[PDB]
Amino acid sequence: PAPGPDSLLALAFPSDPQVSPDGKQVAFVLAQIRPRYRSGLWLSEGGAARPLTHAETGRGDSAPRWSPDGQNLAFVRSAALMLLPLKGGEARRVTNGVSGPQWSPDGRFIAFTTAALWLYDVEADKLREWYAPEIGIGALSWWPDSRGVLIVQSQWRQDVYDLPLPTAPQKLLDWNSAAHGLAPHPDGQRFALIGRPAGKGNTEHAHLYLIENGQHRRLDTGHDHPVGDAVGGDCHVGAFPEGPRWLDGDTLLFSSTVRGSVGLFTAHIGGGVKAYDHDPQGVISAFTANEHGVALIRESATRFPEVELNGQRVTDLHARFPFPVREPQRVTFETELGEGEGWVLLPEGEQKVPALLNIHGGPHTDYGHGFTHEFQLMAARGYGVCYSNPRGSVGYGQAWVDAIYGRWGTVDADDLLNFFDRCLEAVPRLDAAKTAVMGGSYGGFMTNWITGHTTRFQAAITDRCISNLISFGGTSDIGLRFWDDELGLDFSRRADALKLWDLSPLQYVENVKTPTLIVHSVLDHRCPVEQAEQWYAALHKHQVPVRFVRFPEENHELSRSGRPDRRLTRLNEYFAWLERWL
Amino acid sequence: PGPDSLLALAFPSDPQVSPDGKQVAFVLAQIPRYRSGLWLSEGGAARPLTHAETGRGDSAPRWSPDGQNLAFVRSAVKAALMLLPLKGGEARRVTHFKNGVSGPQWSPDGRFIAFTTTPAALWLYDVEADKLREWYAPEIGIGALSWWPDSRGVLIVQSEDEWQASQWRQDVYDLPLPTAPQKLLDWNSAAHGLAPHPDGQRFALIGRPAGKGNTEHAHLYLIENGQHRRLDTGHDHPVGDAVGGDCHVGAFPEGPRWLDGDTLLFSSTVRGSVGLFTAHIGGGVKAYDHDPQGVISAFTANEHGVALIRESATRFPEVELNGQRVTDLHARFPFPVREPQRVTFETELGEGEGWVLLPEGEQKVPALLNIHGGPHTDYGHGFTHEFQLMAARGYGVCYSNPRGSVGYGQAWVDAIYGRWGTVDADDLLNFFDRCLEAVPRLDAAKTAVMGGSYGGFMTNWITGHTTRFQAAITDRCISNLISFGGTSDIGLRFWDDELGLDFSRRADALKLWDLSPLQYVENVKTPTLIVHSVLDHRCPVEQAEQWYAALHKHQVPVRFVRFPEENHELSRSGRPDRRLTRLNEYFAWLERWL
Amino acid sequence: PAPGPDSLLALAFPSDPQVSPDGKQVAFVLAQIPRYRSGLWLSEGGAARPLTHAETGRGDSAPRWSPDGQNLAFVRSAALMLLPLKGGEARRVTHFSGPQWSPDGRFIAFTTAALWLYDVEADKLREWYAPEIGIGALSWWPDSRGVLIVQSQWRQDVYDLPLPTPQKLLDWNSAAHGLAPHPDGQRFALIGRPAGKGNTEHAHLYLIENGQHRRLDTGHDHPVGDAVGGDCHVGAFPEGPRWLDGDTLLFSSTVRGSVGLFTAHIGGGVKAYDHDPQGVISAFTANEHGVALIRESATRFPEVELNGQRVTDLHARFPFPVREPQRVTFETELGEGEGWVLLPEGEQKVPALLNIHGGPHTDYGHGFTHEFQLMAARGYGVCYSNPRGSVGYGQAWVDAIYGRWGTVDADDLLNFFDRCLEAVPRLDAAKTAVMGGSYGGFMTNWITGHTTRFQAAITDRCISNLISFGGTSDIGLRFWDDELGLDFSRRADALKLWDLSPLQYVENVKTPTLIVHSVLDHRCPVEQAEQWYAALHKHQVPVRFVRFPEENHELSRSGRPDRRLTRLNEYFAWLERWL
Repeated sequence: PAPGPDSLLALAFPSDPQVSPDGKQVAFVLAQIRPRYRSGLWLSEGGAARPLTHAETGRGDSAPRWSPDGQNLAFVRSAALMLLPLKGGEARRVTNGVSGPQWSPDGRFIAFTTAALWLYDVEADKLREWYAPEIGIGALSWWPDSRGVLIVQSQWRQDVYDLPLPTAPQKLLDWNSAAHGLAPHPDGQRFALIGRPAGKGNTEHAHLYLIENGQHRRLDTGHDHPVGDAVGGDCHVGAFPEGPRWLDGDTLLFSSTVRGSVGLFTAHIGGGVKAYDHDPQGVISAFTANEHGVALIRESATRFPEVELNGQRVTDLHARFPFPVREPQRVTFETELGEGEGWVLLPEGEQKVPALLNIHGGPHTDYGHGFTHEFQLMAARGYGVCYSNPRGSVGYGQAWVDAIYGRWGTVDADDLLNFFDRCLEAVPRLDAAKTAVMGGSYGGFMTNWITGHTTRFQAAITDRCISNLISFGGTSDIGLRFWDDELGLDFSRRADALKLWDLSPLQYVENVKTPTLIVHSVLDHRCPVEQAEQWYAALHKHQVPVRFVRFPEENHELSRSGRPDRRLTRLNEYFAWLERWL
Repeated sequence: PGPDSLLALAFPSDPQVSPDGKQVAFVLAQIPRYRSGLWLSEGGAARPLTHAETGRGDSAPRWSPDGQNLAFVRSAVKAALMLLPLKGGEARRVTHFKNGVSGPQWSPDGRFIAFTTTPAALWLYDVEADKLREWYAPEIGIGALSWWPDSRGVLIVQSEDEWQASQWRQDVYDLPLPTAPQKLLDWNSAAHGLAPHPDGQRFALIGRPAGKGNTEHAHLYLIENGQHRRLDTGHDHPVGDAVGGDCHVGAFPEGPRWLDGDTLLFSSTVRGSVGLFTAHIGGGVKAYDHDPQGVISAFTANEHGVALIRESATRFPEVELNGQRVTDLHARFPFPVREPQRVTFETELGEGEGWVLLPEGEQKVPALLNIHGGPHTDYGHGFTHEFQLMAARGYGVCYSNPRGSVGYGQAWVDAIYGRWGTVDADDLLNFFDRCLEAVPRLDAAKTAVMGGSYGGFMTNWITGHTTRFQAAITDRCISNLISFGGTSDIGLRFWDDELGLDFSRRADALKLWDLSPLQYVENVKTPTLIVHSVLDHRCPVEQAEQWYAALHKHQVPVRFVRFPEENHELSRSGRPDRRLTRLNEYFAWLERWL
Repeated sequence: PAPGPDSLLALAFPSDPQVSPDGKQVAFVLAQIPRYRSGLWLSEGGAARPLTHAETGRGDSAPRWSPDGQNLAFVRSAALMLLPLKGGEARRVTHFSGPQWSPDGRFIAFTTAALWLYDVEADKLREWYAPEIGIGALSWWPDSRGVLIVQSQWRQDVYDLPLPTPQKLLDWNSAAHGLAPHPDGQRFALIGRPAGKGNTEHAHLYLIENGQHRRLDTGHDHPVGDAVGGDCHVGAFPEGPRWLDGDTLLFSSTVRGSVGLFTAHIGGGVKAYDHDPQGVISAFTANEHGVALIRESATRFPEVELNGQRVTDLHARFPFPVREPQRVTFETELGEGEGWVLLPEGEQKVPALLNIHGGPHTDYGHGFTHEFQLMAARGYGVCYSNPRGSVGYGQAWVDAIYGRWGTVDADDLLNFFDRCLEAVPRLDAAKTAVMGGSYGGFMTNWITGHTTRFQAAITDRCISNLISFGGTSDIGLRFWDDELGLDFSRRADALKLWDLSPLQYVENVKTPTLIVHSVLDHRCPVEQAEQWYAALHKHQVPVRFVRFPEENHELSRSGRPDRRLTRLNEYFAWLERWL
């Protein structure tokens, strides 16, 4: 009997790999099993990790944070701040919930939000509200001197503030743009951030900037790739820290997405970027570091996420994967910007198998070397999965991103069908008569676009789709800016709205003949369900075979509450639709 | 210093020595509602190990043989088996039963944890495999249980069927580990405290042989090939703690333990004290730790160490490890304690004894005769918060061990057989007279009499046979011996054992009526406070309703306090309300009448 | 085919027959369906029709006509309601029992216990009097100036209570109820007994004037009120005497297992008004214009009547045929006693069940007993009698058992039973059982401890220890003083109570015994049954103890028939096991 969606319930999900201050231990979060996922803390001192807490109710424990002396672990329990002594005894609750705890480096305080910023005085065992922002607090880091914190706060434009310990926050940087990942320099005065300067739109690669007396200088020079993990994968449940960490006064360690992989690199104040730990066939999804050690989570297209400490794997999570994983093969396609790439994941055997073109979202993300249970399960059920990084994808340089600016549905659509044609030529086991196209978000937009511009696919599955760019501008919680950044078009202006209507898949819906599964959350704030309702009503009026699944659970329910119901049901509906149409 | 003083106290229990003999884990109940958590000492001041914020809390700490883990029972979750690694990390819940578990015991090899759960079945936790498995479903139920030292299985005490159970008679069985219990001893009598010998074949038990009535001192028996021979010979005192005191909250283990192949350590009640002694396979009983003015209420031991709880008439219970006190609980006692004075009385069996606890100062003070229950227990050297609080409020507390008490030999027990209300009442009033003579400060015109259970029977009896007391307080009383036989959960046997009388036989019923305080209630003139739980299964409230109704009809001043909480509410739920309210009513009644 | 206890659920139970002031209508209560709910029903002379409907709670009770005949006050669960009879739905006048209209229609008095007053014209409530001890009977003076109230060793007096802007009217110092103010506005009648009489004395009728009392039901050596057994009475059964004119007071009285209406005259003796010696009138109301009542027989289910015409169809609901009992006599030094045998169909031998009524000062006879009819429908011969101690055969018949329960009363029951076996050859002398409730349970315990002759016994709400009863019963303080002249709190008396205790003789019991008792019984505490059970179990007599969590009269209290159905099931299962 073939593996089904239930295979997911055998998996346990690691997150938040926190290296100890002395660099010799790693503490992390493991979520495991309507069945329901709960999270507990795990600890390794170099060997096989062991559970440290146990939760039988609620969402469980998260956010492990080492005290500077390495004798305690602060964590959040469901939400309350907990302190667990590592050498014996059970945790104590020291506090509508809490989040984002961070010890001061001197061990005297724990900062968290509850949202206002609050302060737990460790030696005095007292709480005090530190700062009640008017708009909200983004990134936060302690100065190495424990004098206070740096905070980010405000069209996605923010600045950086200095907030000393209480006895009012002063502005430290006129940034007026996107900023996160504050990494205070050891000297207590300079600091690094991740983002982009004021003049750049949000399709610009995020980069590393050194800040000094209000000036900025790019730190990850000569590296035409973004900071952070923007590679797809469906086995990340929980927090995935990627904050840059100064290894010495000259060396800032950070992660970066390059051609479907994510590696660690170092930027130097005195020069260029060096590889630190970058396998072009792997993804490092989270890391922590200090002067003594590094802990991270690693995965590949064939390897489930595992926790590592200083190069040694401390988890056994791939052994829980309930069926054999298969190795994809690479297939390239040509464009005026150079060679594009994608992959085909095949079932066992030698018979013809249906070909499923999967389109990643973003659009400025990458497919590639993340671990995708959904893809492995499709192959285990007899489908060939074809997935690629068209122009618009993020790991192939700024020009590859910029090629789709203002004209979604042109070169991106070409690249996807060019790739798919190359798959059929390169992989004779792919059945050219049993093809489907599918994707989520931008991938759903693209599924809607492609089926309205060709009838070649025998089935379509559109998830979290976009069909009407005009209505999206007014209903999405990012509608006010998303098209200005991605397309240079303002839906509230007449000439621009008409251009958005010409980029709308709904305009061409009269051409759709492909049986289509529509999957959407009723309460989606990013892609409102009105996008799916318009596509469904149009197909239904044309009597195109269509099925509309309306989830009452918002996206990412597994991370939000630990309930896998939405993901199991979604997979059931995907395969039921493919079994019905092939 | 009022009844509220109780809320300052924390109550220790279950002193469990580690296998290497160098640590003790125990239970501490503290504050409004008492919850219990586990505490640990390696020789110095004990430190908390768990913290209970909801429910009744944590209890039953059990060391894993390697000393690295503690199994325990948690209520927050009815009573779940928990496993706590001592070197770091939080406890793990190992059972998920609706009704919880009890009586966890590690096998000596550390491979299993045996426990019971709902009659409750015996279950097995496989430690290396992390699996649960039902071991044995008894027909009636399982009493004592111990592992063979080689961990091949357990010894269990149980009745064979409902016939034997209706006699309160049990045998001992061998129950090997599952891959069918065989009988090891045709006991057909009382047995508990199984102490398997290190040789893996013999074992000791506490109890009495079939031919002996239930008033015979519990003794120690060595079992070999179905044969029995008494082990604590030449020791005319019972095994176990039978001394009064009101600061025991939780489990108090007293299971005998082999210190070597010849030596079995046990506790025994002797003239109001409880001491440790050793029984020898090849010799007599020796004292091991016996202060004649102290009470050891619980202990554990192995070849490497001993842990216990110790107290006196002037010292609140403390936990010790190898002779060193590891708790500071007496320091929480909120007012100064005073020293009792001994006062004796004559009987044809020899001299009996009691004590007078006096308040500060030299003025005249009312005298309260307090009668212990049982009747086969002892007053003496346990710590009684109520007595110290009565003296702190200005009362002279007079309390004694009349014939019928348990610590003065079998003959002293037997003196009251079949004739409650004769020599026992004589001894109590003779003692009380000697108190008034020995201590001129006691006010002969402001006297009260009070007691619980048998003490309530005796309070009812005494007030119906003399008017001398100015006030009386009868708690959990007995007034009608006939109705008690049909209503009490032990009514079918208690009078048979204590008096040789069966209420269902006519000639015996009339004798039970002549031993009933209610028959003489027309003579009662003393203002009487009646205290009773509405749901008492042992002394049903009908016993108190009859006394109340009779007194009320004679228009004797009477007040009847009906608690909806059963007795021992502090132990059952941690709620001290019943104890505080009881003490409040006692003092209010004495303040009104003196 | 054989009917079981479930047959009970086919029945609807009438109560509280209230005649209209104009004498031409009756309003009454009907309890029907698993759970009984009650609603008000109305007849203007013909077949009664429903007037209220409630699908929650216990329903509606206490219908009271307004003096002008246009409204009906009633109690709904519990709150006072007013229903206009010629149209419109009821109104709730209280938002918080025993409502009584002033004769002039201006007020409604009720208790809530404190006495309260609803002003009809002002539509306001007001507390009238909050007694420290309690209020018993109550009636309005005919002038509506106020009410007479009874209130306090079970001794009471009568008070005068005028309308607010209480005085003592009679130093009675004894039992009084059924206040019936005379039309002249000064005299009043009561039911009870004078101070010098114990509670075993027949209740009688007394005319009160200026503190003096004179017996009104002279020459009638029988008690006022219905004291006949029957198990189809659910709800209130009014029996208050009513003046038909200034000389004539109408009342009911129990006579030899029947209950009839009679009239007492201020200037003469007692005359029959409506007395069939084979029927029972269980409740009535009357005025100068009409009479309404509920009537029954040993073969007729209770029905409501208005001025001699039956207005209900309730006997038609009885789901199996009823049978006619035959009378059997026995002789005593006080004269002839009587009882009855109810036989099943056919000609075959059948088991004989001796049933002992409670009280003990009540009567078996001509009430309707579903339990007895169902026992016969299931093949048992039911033998039931009125031994000395029973109430309908004169004061001497009552007084014969005083101070000595278990002597002549027990004699009469076994003498009666022996005469049944002689007179009724179909009764099987080898398959006999004895059973009863309350005093009848006392007597089942006593008899089985004094003879082995019965093959089965069923003791319900029993008494086994007269001493403990004295201290545990809510009437224990007085019951043995009244019934036996014995005080359990006195040493010499307690020994005599132990000699009257069935438990003293329990060693002789060999009869398999079913024990039925409520755990929360305040009248006969369950400790009485626990002692019998524990004693029989120790003697290894086959015994079964059914402990209900529902108190007695759960059907009346909540409308739930579960306790009666389960009880009947246990009775027949035990009889099936032993015969």
